[PDB]
Formats: sequence, C-alpha cells, structure tokens
Amino acid sequence: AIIKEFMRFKVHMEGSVNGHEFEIEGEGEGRPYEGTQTAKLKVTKGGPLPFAWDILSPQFSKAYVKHPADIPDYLKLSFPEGFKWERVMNFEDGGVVTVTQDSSLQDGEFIYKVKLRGTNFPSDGPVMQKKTMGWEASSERMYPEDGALKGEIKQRLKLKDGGHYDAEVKTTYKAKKPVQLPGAYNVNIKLDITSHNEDYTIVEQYERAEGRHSTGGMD
Repeated sequence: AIIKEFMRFKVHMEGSVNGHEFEIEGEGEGRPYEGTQTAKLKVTKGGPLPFAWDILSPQFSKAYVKHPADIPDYLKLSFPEGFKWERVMNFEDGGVVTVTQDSSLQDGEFIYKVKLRGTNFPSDGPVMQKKTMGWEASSERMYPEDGALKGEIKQRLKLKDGGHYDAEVKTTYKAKKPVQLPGAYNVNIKLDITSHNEDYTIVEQYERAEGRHSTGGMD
C-alpha cells in the first residue's frame, strides 16, 4: 500500500567526472506497478558539463519496475524505510563510474540522494568528446547474493558515426530492513532522453522497465 500507483520523486546528485565537480537536481513521476517514469533534471553547479550526459542518465529508480505477481518486488517491499544501491560501470576504454545512492520515502514522495565518481575517461574518447547518442535497451540479470539483490548488465551506448561503446555494470541493491529476496530473473530496460537544451543543462528522461522470468517463462 505504501507504494501508490502514481508516485513522484526528488533527486539530488553530487558528482565528479575526471575531477570536474557538478551537482544535479531533478523531479520525476511515474507508475511504479506499470514500470514507467519520467524525470526533469537540471545542472545546478559545474555546468555546462564537459562530458556526455549519457554516463549520468542511468543514475536517476528501481521502485518503478513492473514485476510478475510470483517475483517478490524486494525494492517496493523495502518502503517506507527504502534501500541503498552501489554501482560500478567499467567502460571498454578504461573509463570507470562508481555510484552510491540512498532511496527513501518522505511526504508521500521518493527522495533519491546520489554520489557519483567518474574517472580515467580518455580526453579523446566519446565521453569527454560528447560523441554518445543514448543507450540501447538493456537486460539486467538479477540474483540474490549475501542478503542483497544484485544486477549485472552489458550496457551499450550508441556513438556518433555508428557503432557502440560498451560498459559492464554491476549493482548491489540492499533493503534497509529484511524483506523477501527474489530468485534469478531479468529486467528489460529502455531509457530515452525525451528532450534536452543545447548544452544538456536541462534534460528530460523516460524509462520503461519490466521484470521477466529467466526460468519457466512458459512460452
């Protein structure tokens, strides 16, 4: 019941990428049981960003994943206390993004606090040269480990002039209170930039995420 069928969120990110510091604030909304959400993000410090928006976009909401009835929605069940998540992204050219995130519920809205560290992107690479064009649809493979929910992704960023720039991603999602963990399953995710201004100081995103059985789908 805590998770309403229409939910808003507020997000704050403090970050560095290759030592360039910045802050982002944003608001979002969606339908947690339908797996759909939008967000409006604004660069509040360190803009215009001297790197690709796309490395930040996946850091702005796993309460909004559509789950089959027989897969426990661990992250929805974590509320009202909520959950933390930690992420590592290894990009194929040696760029690294590490993220920590706190997700809570205050005034009937989700509150997201994000800390991001991006390092070792090549000065001539597509991230620092802003040559990326959004993520391909992803499958996150989910499994329980060490009393937390883990997910692994082979994520693909489209490039200007064609082809892709890959990232291996691993995330740990941990409820602040003990709730029922699921077995192994997959989450199909598509994240779109729906609008941006010229220098990506103002960006709107849309994400659809649907959990699917990895065993006994029953086709």
